Amino acid sequence: QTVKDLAAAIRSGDRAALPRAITLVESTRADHRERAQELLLELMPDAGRAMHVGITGVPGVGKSTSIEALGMHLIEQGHRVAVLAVDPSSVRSILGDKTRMARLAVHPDAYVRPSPSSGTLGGVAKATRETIVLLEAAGFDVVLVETVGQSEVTVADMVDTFVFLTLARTGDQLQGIKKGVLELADIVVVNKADGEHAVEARKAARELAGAMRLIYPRETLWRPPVLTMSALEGTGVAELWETVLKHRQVLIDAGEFEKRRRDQEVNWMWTMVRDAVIDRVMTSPGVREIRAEVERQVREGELTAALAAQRLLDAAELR
Amino acid sequence: TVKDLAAAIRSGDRAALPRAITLVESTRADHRERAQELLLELMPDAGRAMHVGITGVPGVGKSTSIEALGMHLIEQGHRVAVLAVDKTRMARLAVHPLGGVAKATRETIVLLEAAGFDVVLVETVGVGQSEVTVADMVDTFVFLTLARTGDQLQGIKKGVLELADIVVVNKADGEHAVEARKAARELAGAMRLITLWRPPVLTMSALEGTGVAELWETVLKHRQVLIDAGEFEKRRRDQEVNWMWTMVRDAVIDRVMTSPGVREIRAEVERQVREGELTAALAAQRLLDAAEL
Ligand SMILES: Nc1nc2c(ncn2[C@@H]2O[C@H](COP(=O)(O)OP(=O)(O)O)[C@@H](O)[C@H]2O)c(=O)[nH]1
Ligand SMILES: Nc1nc2c(ncn2[C@@H]2O[C@H](COP(=O)(O)OP(=O)(O)O)[C@@H](O)[C@H]2O)c(=O)[nH]1
Ligand SMILES: [Cl-]
Repeated sequence: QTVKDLAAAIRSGDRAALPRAITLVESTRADHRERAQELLLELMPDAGRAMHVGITGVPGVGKSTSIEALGMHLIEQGHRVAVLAVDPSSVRSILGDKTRMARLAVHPDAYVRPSPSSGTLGGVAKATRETIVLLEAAGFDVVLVETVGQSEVTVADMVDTFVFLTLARTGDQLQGIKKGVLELADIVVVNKADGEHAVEARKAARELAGAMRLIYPRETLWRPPVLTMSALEGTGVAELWETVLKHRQVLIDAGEFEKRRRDQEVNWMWTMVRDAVIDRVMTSPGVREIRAEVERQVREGELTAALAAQRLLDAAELR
Repeated sequence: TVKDLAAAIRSGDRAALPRAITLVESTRADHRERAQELLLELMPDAGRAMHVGITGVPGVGKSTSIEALGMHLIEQGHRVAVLAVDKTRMARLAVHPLGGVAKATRETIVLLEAAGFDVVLVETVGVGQSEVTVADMVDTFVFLTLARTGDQLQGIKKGVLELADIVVVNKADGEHAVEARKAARELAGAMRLITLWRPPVLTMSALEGTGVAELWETVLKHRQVLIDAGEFEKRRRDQEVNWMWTMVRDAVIDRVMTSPGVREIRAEVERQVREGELTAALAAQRLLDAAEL
């Protein structure tokens, strides 16, 4: 099949087309890499047809139950939903059932050369970002991206709205808040607000809303709302989505929605450029040979950082 | 000679530190080699001073604060430098040839330490994304803020708060005192809602002297807690390696970005990504190609 036949097969819903597209984008083989991009160029008119919503939270917070509830609610309303998991450590599919969410976790193939710059993350980010376009070409109109680590920024940069799930240990203490993640959140949810715990979840939501009113400037475009939800009982699920829709409309009204996506795309391009050159240096034979000794000398003050740096640049022969 | 200059800096000879500084500020390649020989010679002195970072938006009271701290430390017999990015007076400096200023500043800290300065305050100058660069070269990072009201702080820029080992609500004087304290408590509560060290939230009036001594006590307490957990020296040694990598990363990113071919095609390539005439992956490859590595 030509790239254009595959495009057409993905759009028309052929059993085998999406899985092959996915395997293609996952490939490290040079021809597959060339073909993957031709396919994506071909699929451009579809890029962006889905809402892109990010969902994160520490393990045990109720993320998977939340995504299931939200997914089933969106399907009842006639959406066609996929959830991509960003899984650098590969501790993570049924694509044809309109009655269920598509749940995917894409990874580059075993012949990938991991990164000193990234780790596995770079390769998974790339594959995930591209698969979003594959899903959009396939007629998915909501794409949820979830973390499974330091994957939060990577997810934030590929979505329109970033949702952070948290827990109230009590009315006065939240739980599983990693440094620097809160500031990525467009919406924060206190989940498990059910039973006797509901009242404490709400208390905790208000204190957090207060926290953010102490910090965020009063005349901003979007103050992150702080909601409560019970993924198990369905309470607040519909309202989360309403709020996600509201965030999108506020971004469109400010002339900011498309621009942001377009910005993310250019930023992503640079990150790949930056990563490739850093990797070229760091996997260099000369650097691989002398690294350990050069660090040692800086650590113990036998060498300045400046000279150590120069010596590593010299040894990289990156011309 | 480099070893003579070392000795002149250590003995406090009037002219040695300024020449040392000009040398480290040199853009010219010849002086860069000598600067590093000097620094190698001065290594046994690197680290003798406390390194304390101080930031806050313009108008928050930063200069007044540094002055009050400086005068307090001198009264106690310390010898104090403030680097912006006569033993009886505070040394106030700002070196230049962000990356270039950071480099100059980090190196000058060693020059000051070799000269017998035991406290080096590093200050953000004005508006920018310099806060990380300063955090990475100090042991304790102090963030100054203001109470707009008891219920609203002002000038808390994204991602700065998480760098703060200590947060200060300054201008807690006059009728404003009570509002400054309210604000401090609510922020402490905030951070309790959200270890080795919990960042304290203090109030202070740099203009009138109140709370200045207590800020310093707290700075000292942060250092002792780091030393007690076996983390103080390691952190400095880590910063140094990170700094080396940042210079390597910067030099290679710059080699690509300043390349003629990237200069030529950049604007057009971005345009094409923006409007979907080109994928981000191909755009990246085309920029690497244009760099002629
Ligand atoms: N009470 C209550 N329990 C929940 C809720 N959502 C999830 N849980 C439970 O908490 C545990 C972790 O949920 P899971 O969705 O696996 O969280 P994840 O690890 O963040 O995906 C499971 O036992 C869930 O059944 C909720 O809304 N209320
Ligand atoms: N009431 C009061 N006023 C202050 C205090 N510190 C500084 N100011 C005044 O507020 C202005 C702030 O300037 P400065 O202290 O240089 O802030 P910077 O730009 O961060 O250095 C000055 O014109 C001072 O006179 C303080 O602690 N209390
Ligand atoms: Cl828009």
